[PDB]
Order: sequence, then structure tokens, then C-alpha cells
Amino acid sequence: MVEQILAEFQLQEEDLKKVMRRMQKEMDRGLRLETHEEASVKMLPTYVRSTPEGSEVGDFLSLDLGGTNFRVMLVKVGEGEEGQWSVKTKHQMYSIPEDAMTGTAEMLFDYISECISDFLDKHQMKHKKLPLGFTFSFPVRHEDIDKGILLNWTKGFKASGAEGNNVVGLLRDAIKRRGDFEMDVVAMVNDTVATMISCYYEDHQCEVGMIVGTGCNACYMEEMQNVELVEGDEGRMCVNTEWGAFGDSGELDEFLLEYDRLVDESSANPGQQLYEKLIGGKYMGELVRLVLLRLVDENLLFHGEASEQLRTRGAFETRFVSQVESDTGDRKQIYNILSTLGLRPSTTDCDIVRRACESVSTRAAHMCSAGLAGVINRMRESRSEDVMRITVGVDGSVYKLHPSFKERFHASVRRLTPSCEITFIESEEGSGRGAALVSAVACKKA
Ligand SMILES: CS(=O)(=O)c1ccc(Oc2cc3nc(-c4ccccn4)[nH]c3cc2CN2C(=O)CCC2=O)cc1
Ligand SMILES: OC[C@H]1O[C@H](O)[C@H](O)[C@@H](O)[C@@H]1O
Ligand code: NA
Repeated sequence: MVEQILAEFQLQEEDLKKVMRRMQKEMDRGLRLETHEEASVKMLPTYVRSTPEGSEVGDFLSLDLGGTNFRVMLVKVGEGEEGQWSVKTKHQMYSIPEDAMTGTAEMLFDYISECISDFLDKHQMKHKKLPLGFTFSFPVRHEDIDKGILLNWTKGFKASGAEGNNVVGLLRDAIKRRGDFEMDVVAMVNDTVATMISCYYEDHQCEVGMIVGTGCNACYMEEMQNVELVEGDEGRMCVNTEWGAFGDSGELDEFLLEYDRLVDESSANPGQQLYEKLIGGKYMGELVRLVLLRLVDENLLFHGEASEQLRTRGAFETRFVSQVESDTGDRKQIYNILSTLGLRPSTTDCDIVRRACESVSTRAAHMCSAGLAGVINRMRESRSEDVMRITVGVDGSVYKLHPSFKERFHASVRRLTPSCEITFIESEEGSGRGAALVSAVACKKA
């Protein structure tokens, strides 16, 4: 029975409360000196602090590295009503070559600095020496707002000899070893951090950032006294939970399915990022693919016959998941996806594939809701407030564009967060505006 195979994806409320409590426990472990180093949830102080210690105005360069495409953009920051407006003015996107991303650090950052030029020249501006904000969507141990070493690549990145190294250095070398231009690199932030920062003008309650895109992560404003790895008890600092690695010490073992185990084993980073592998768009289409393969090996789908493409890793794209679940019921979208994959599905084949899609994506919404509710309830407790009103800034294609993910996600987080009133804001150019606003504050020292 297909329903019996799909039922393995369900999570009961008690399963979610369990996931939630365990996440809260790992978050606490990551923050404490005695456990931070062994912690699966690393809880990385980011050096982004509360209060407006003045902001510079003008134009800022923003880099965005964290997918196969790299982005360079210009953001103009200025003074006003609530404070500082920000707006992307010029933007250019760049694909990284196959052998550039598998090259070396020094090399990849050369392709990156090269790309900064194709943008600088192509916009009448190689002569400018701009402040630079770098959104870099990989786990970094910060020493400061402008200094921090990459702990490891995630999401299938692999450039050699980049791990263990100050990432801002690597970038300032490619800037020297280019002669071309001069840029001052003032801040490196995680994408979660940028997204939250980008909503803060519109909403001063925005103190969490969450990405549900290719990967899955969040950050939030922690009490400085709770942040044991930075001296000081005063104010708040932003903590990059890196919750993607929740489960890398076995915390999700009772939930993982044969599909999860296979995605993990054939991944670039086996044994790591296990929570993220349940949720992120890098993995969601692959999960459905494996579920489809299981259904077929059992003769419950495509009369037990799978195409060449269907048996290939990566072929069931995450965007297909989202398109399958947008089908209006006439099966046209489903049929056209499958047919392109060299399949000839029946009416019941289409409906099964839809069901497989719903199961994978519902489980990602719910699994993700437990992570966030854990963050929100911790913060409600830390701040000692009765009804906590909080805004979460959110970005990522899974959340923004999968037709039912956001609604299932919001319903499930609200269920797990009594006495919290959560406002969700989808960020508008969160990466670039976010890196720009941090930059503009980091430009009060210099
Ligand atoms: C004027 S305004 O009110 O429109 C306005 C003000 C700030 C804005 O972004 C920020 C930039 C920052 N740069 C640093 C930094 C940088 C270096 C060292 C230490 N700190 N910290 C920052 C905090 C924020 C805002 N911030 C919070 O305070 C809680 C959640 C959040 O996003 C956005 C709009
Ligand atoms: O892009 C979302 C997330 O992807 C992975 O989880 C990265 O390790 C993390 O830094 C990033 O925030
Ligand atoms: Na502290």
C-alpha cells in the first residue's frame, strides 16, 4: 500500500514537541563554554549587536556567495524616518564554473574578484573604493564582524583549502592579487543574519532570521550573558544557530528513514547537516525521487518500471516538487514533468507522485516548525515575557514559492508556541540590503 509507505513521513504533535525540546537542548549546549566545541548545534556568535551605534550613509558593495550563483550588487543606504533606508540600485549575477568551485579557495576567490570587476567596469565604477559587506552562507567561527574562519562547506561546496581559513582574508587577497580595484571589506554576515537585518527598519520586533532555501538555518538575538563565548553581559548579540547540523550527534536517529540515510550517504558531506537534509531544497527533490524508486521497485508506480532519468541522482528537481503540488487536479503539470523525465504516467501514477510530494514537503514544513518554535520559546523564556510578540524575517525558495509549505509551516509553529504572537516577513533583497546595513554600522569605527 502506497499510503503505508507514505505514512512513514508523518509526525505527530508529540514527535514535533520532542524534536523541539531536543533542539532547545542542543542550542543550550552550543552556547555554553563546556559544550560549545562538541555541540552539533554550534550557536556561532556573529558580532552583530543590538542598538543603533550610528549609521553611515551612501553606497555599499554587497557580495552574496552561498549557491552555484554568486551575486554582486550595490546598495544605497540613507537616513530618514525610522532610520536607515536601503535599496538595491545595481545588481549582477554570476554562475561559478564547475572546475572553479572544485578548484581551490585562492582560485575560487579569484573567479569571485574577477566577477566583481565584470560588474565594476560594466557599471562605470572600477575607480570607486566602496565599503564591502560579504553575505557568506556557510558556518563561520567569528573573532569579529570582519574576521572569521570557515568551519566547513555545506550544501555541496568543496573548494579545497578554504576550511580553517579566515574567509575575509581569502577575499582581500583576490582583491590585491587582481590590481584592478580596491574595496574595503567591513563585515561578513550569514544569510540568516542579513535577512533579519533587512526587515529591522520596517519592524523593530524582527529579531530572528530564517532561511528555507537550498539549505535550512536560522539566527536570533540572544542575551549577551547567555553568549558565553563573547565577554560581556550587556545587550544582545545575533547567534547563527547553524541548526542544519542538528542530528549530526544522533538526535534525529529515531526519525530518519531509509530515504534520509541514502541521501546522506551519497551526499558531498555524509553524516553532516542531517536536519537540513530533511528540509532544504538541495535535498527535497532527491528525497521524493527515492520515495518514487521505492514505490516502483514494489510495483506500485509506473507498473514497476522506472526511466533512465528517474534512476539518476539529482533528476527529480526540487522545483518539480513544488510544480507537482501546484497541479490543479487535471494532472497536466504532473504529466508534463513526468513525461520530460521519460515517463508515461497513468491517472493513478500522477496522483501517487503528488502524494509522494506532499509527504516529503509536509514533513519538511513540520520538521522546520519544530526548529523555529524551539528558538521562539527559548527567547520567550530568556526575555521573561508573558505574551511575546516577535517578527521572523524569512527568505528562501522552498518557503517563498512551494504552494503550501508556508501555510503548513506557520500553522505548525503557532501550535508549538503558546503565548507568542509571531509575524513573518519575507525579505526583499535581504542578502544585499542586510550586508549593506551591517556594513554601514561597521563604518562608524572607521
Ligand atoms: C536605523 S533603523 O532603526 O532603521 C535600523 C537600524 C539597524 C539596522 O540593522 C542593524 C545593523 C547592525 N549592525 C550591527 C553591528 C555591526 C558591527 C558591530 C556590531 N553591530 N548591529 C546591527 C543591528 C541592526 C538591527 N538589529 C537589531 O538591533 C536587532 C535585530 C536587528 O536587525 C537596520 C535598521
Ligand atoms: O543558506 C542556508 C544555510 O545553508 C547551510 O545551512 C549553511 O551551513 C548555513 O550557513 C546557511 O545559513
Ligand atoms: Na557574554
